[PDB]
Amino acid sequence: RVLLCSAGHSSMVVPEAFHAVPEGFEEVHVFTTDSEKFNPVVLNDFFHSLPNVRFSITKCHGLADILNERDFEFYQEMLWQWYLTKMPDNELPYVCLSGGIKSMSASLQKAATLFGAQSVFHVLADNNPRNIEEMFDALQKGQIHFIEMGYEPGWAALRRLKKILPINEGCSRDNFKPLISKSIEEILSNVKIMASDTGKSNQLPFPSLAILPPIAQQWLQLPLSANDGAWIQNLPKVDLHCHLGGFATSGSLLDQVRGAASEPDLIDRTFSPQEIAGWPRSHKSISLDKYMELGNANGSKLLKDKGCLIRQVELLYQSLVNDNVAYAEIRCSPNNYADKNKNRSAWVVLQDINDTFTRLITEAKQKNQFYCHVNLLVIASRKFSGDLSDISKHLALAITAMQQGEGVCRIVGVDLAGFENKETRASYYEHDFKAVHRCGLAVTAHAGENDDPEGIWQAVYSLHARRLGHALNLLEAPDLMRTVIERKIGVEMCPYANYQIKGFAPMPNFSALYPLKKYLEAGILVSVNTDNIGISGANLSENLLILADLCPGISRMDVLTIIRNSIETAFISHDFRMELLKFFDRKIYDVCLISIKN
Amino acid sequence: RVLLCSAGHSSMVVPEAFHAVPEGFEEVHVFTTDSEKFNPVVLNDFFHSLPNVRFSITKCHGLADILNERDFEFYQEMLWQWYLTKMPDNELPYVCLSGGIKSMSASLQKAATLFGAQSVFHVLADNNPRNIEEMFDALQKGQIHFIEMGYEPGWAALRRLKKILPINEGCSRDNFKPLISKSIEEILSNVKIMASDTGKSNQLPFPSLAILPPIAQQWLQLPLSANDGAWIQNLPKVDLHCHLGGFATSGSLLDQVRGAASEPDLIDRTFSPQEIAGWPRSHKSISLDKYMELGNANGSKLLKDKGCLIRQVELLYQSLVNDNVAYAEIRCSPNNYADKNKNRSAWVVLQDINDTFTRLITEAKQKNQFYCHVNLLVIASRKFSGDLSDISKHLALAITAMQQGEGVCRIVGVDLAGFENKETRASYYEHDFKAVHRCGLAVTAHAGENDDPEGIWQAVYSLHARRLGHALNLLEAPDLMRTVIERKIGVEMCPYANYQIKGFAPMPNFSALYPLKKYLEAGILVSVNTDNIGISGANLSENLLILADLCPGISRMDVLTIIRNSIETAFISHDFRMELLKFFDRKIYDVCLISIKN
Ligand SMILES: Nc1ncnc2c1ncn2[C@@H]1O[C@H](COP(=O)(O)OP(=O)(O)OP(=O)(O)O)[C@@H](O)[C@H]1O
Ligand SMILES: [Mg+2]
Ligand SMILES: [Mg+2]
Repeated sequence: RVLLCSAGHSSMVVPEAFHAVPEGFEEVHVFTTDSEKFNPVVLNDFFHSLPNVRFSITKCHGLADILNERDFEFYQEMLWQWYLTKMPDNELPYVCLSGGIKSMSASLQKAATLFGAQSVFHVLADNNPRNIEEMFDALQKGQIHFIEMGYEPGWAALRRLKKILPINEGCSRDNFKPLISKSIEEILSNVKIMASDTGKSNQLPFPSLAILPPIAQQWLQLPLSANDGAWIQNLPKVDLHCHLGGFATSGSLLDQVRGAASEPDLIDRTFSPQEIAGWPRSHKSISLDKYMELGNANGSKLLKDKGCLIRQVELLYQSLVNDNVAYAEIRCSPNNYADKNKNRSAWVVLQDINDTFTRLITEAKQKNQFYCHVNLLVIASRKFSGDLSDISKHLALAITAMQQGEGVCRIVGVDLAGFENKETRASYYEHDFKAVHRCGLAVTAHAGENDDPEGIWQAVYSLHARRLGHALNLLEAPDLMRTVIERKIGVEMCPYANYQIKGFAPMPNFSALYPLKKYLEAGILVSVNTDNIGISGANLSENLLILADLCPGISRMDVLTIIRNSIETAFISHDFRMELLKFFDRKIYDVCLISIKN
Repeated sequence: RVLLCSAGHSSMVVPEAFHAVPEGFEEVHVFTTDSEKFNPVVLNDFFHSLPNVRFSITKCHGLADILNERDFEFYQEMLWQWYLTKMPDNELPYVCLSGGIKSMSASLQKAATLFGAQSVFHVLADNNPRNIEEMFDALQKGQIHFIEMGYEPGWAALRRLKKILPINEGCSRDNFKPLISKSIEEILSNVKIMASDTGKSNQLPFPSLAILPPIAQQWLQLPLSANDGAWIQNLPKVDLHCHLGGFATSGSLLDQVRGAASEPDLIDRTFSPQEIAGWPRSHKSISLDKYMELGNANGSKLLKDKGCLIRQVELLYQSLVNDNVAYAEIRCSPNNYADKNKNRSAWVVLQDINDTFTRLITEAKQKNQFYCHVNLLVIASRKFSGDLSDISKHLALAITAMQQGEGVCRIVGVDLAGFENKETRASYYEHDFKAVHRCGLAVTAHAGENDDPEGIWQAVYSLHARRLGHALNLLEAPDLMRTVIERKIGVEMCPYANYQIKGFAPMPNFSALYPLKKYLEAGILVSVNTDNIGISGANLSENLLILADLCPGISRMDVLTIIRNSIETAFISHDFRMELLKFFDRKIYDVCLISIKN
């Protein structure tokens, strides 16, 4: 509860507004011009008499009184800036309007009904009290009257103007910028456009809260450029497809990963796979083989031990948060890491992963920073010949993992990734999953890179795979594209991974074109991902950069729709999805409103 | 244009406010308190010097000034009533803040923010002239300053309160109603702000309402009331479960369809369904047997004639347009309305209905009226008394209807409607249902109405149904809640039809509460429909307004979210979905702008 009062030619109004409410206030603040008439001694001593409250006095430097239009507009801009500095973070402040002449009174009333105000009230006393003792006398006999003129919600989105700038470190006339007046022209232009052009007012879908300035709107509509890296780096993102076993494979990451191991040297730390010339912008297409062997230094060869796994998890989480990713899912193979002779089963590995992830998430949240929620995916790897029954084990593991009850990070679904082939098509294992759906799990599938459209159709219609993987050649089966679109089955795409595997973006002697633009035009729910960040040497931001020249003709609104698809085709509960919706909307609004300025 | 100005002690404010418009001003009206300090003689003479300017003086009878709360809201009542009396018919008024103490200043500036003013402004004089001789030179030397804070459109449509609420110039507040309607909106807005739930609002659909005035945004967050029925006769709606045969069951409509028959000897005018007291708000639950015995007057036995069918479909289209519905899906049974005696095959009947709907669409669109797009769904009933072979027939017909292609009205899916006594849970009809999905047709389901919610699982999975019918008892299956919510499977339900067949609150002896609020909170995609309009005797608007009694506390955001879900779950092309959303957003924005009290 913060009291805001405009100080004009009367001083007792501040105490009147303070002890107006019978319960009182824990915060009182006043704003005034450069009028030398006002003496702060009385208000200062009155505040000192109740130190439990906080008193701040704001003086409009450079102007003691209003003389012209320029003076009034400068005073109004200073008042607006001071007001936006005094917004309580969660609730709204109380405001008293009994101080000043009609001019600043009307200005503060308009500012209050603009940015909101918890309660707007006037104070008036018949006796016109002068001496403090008869403030208290008037309270005892009740000649001071408090009138409330309603409670307006205010403009919800305008409040956020704050970020644009709390204070410009003592703004001066030579460099004064009426930016909140630019917010006013923004809202005025938005309303006028809505009420003027019926055709333009027709075309407002997009991700919600599209009341941005028209300059910002057509900037977003402008095709995205390769120089927008900082924008998307500041823009929160979502990663629905990331592999745990391919984070630290090149650079200095492996040294830090090996630097902490429950074991001390039973780990080949020197030998590394040979590096491929040029990365991640290799101009020569390579297909598999060289991909995983580049990451052979990581994976089953490295995270068999405990502390190295914890170090890898911590570094992956730090990399995720450092890229402003708000939410992501990690694909990890428990049986690929379990060690029986060390009494480390797959269940123990998954429990350790869950514990470290939830501990890190809770620690990040408790500090009120930007914390990245993470859910886990277990991969039923198709290792072909070796011990078919192990696949069943993985399913059981999934069914027994999410049932652990408590935790903020939870096993959310299973995966069908592995050695894709005609024989290894999704119709082969169709008899096993009839139970995994019965327990409320979610199922994805990896097909389309090499499998036929029949395999994709079977995966969609037999396993009820709520998502897909890669699937770069749906254009040859329009019926398959149709049935994917109408069922709202999201498709996870890894731009850099396919760019390495295949050839597009004026690749040398490669005339194939990426289907992302056509995919988004047709309405498929593409979610841009990273697959193996360490192997591909690129995070989400670099994928979105390369999306510019990989699919020429993509605007920033396409990126926003891709983000919405990513946060829409992720297995999460409805309430959590709603909170994520709200937070993402707020963050995108803030980031675009701050990026337009420069 | 009309100028409204208020003055207190000062009297020289009005003529200075007159020179605000350089071109001149045509009518000016002034409201002031009963204070005798204000001198009307000088203003009267100044306005008689300009005979072309209409002058009217209004005084706050019985209130010299304000010295307490009661006087303040008394003056608020007088000022708001005089204001609403002084709106011009189409043009927003001009208002100035030059005269009066903070009380009236705040009052009329809040009024301008609420009712909307073309130009709110301020006039201040450096040399504060008191007579005409001084302010001539004061304006000629530029000392008088015309402060302005820009356009204040406010709520564009907040004037029907003049008509709905009668104007009473001569009265008191001690007498009665001061703002009443204004009191209602202020208290309800405040109460909503104390109790606001983005959780049930963050879900703000149709992003254009993010530009609605702040006084309007929370207005829809209030719980719905029956008096808002007129309003829900204005929003474009969607009706998906609307059987064709049940449109005409009684009234003059049955006479009209009977009279269009080519031969009147074979028309069974004899039968007359019995009436039930309190229809449509039945006082007792009615079983399914009596339910379709009530509709036995019409149906196939009366629609066999071609002209009868044509008249029926034309009247259904006309009534559907009368309900302001924009998109609809009609469930029809072709084989039911086919007689082989006159070479009237079922495919011919379907072609006739499709061509009639296409012709109506083209005729409505040519006149640029509010046409209603309609699609069709064949009905694959349970095929009572055995003889399931016809099932295949229907499905085959649907496929051949889908591939016709050209036109506006199309066949987008099939239906599974009928008795549950056969225990038709997917596998009973799964022997041949696999091929439908390959063709790309949609498939709904009407199951679980009275039996154990177990075959619903198979209907969701084995049938791959994209929508469900009724399933009111879905609450007691959390394992089914989680799947149906995560699968985004929509559910259609008709409040009037379910209330009639099963009985619900606030009926005595019926303790069952309608699960719509819980369903919406859980995040389900729920679509309110009408089933059979003629059977229920209530269009979609009545079905929507009955929710206030059926589910207390339902907000207008809930109705808008219901409409959004109905748009989402409809079986349509993706581009058609964007176009429908594009039209719906603008229509809903206009309806909400001109919504208040109608
Ligand atoms: N689901 C979420 N995911 C990530 N962060 C969240 C989530 N929910 C809340 N937060 C955090 O709540 C905090 C609220 O911050 P606040 O409302 O004060 O806005 P801000 O400080 O101006 O900018 P910022 O959002 O960067 O903190 C955010 O920092 C955000 O990181
Ligand atoms: Mg992968
Ligand atoms: Mg039905």
